[PDB]
Amino acid sequence: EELPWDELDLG
Repeated sequence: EELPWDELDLG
């Protein structure tokens, strides 16, 4: 369950 980014789109 990884994400393409880290703090690029968190809401």
